[PDB]
Amino acid sequence: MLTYGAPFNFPRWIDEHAHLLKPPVGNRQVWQDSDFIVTVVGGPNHRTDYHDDPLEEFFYQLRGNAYLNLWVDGRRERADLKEGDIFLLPPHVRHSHQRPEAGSACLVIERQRPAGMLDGFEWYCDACGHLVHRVEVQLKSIVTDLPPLFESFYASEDKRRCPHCGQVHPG
Ligand SMILES: [Fe+2]
Ligand SMILES: [Fe+2]
Repeated sequence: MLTYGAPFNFPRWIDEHAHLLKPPVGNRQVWQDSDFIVTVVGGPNHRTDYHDDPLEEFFYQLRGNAYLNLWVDGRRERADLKEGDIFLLPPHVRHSHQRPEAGSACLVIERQRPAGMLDGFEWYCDACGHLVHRVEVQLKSIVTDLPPLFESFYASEDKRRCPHCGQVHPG
């Protein structure tokens, strides 16, 4: 009943999957159908959306440097993930995970969401900090439900107009 297999060497697994840590996919899950969602995140990859995870996220930056853009107490903040850093993110802290370096690798551990507990993705306005857009989605469906929601927000400027000012968010 060792459902997830035997122990194996992690640096070698990361070496073997380094081509998946590059653009365009930029990440690779370790075990399937587990309660703990164990992912290695690579680079270069940049994103303007903020994740609203209903549960905690654990980070261990194994290779290279990266950083999280955070929405903390109404303001934008930057949390560095230098090589060797660990970090535990409380639920619902909006975060945008930036990875400027090729060859970087970050261990990210999350929990499977119970059904009905949805993930949020949001965009904020650079000028007034107001929320511009939010989409919601069940984690188990993201590979095949999120890009069209992103694309729809990205392919058109009405959704990008901040309701408090009018600045069209980028694309
Ligand atoms: Fe996240
Ligand atoms: Fe604004």
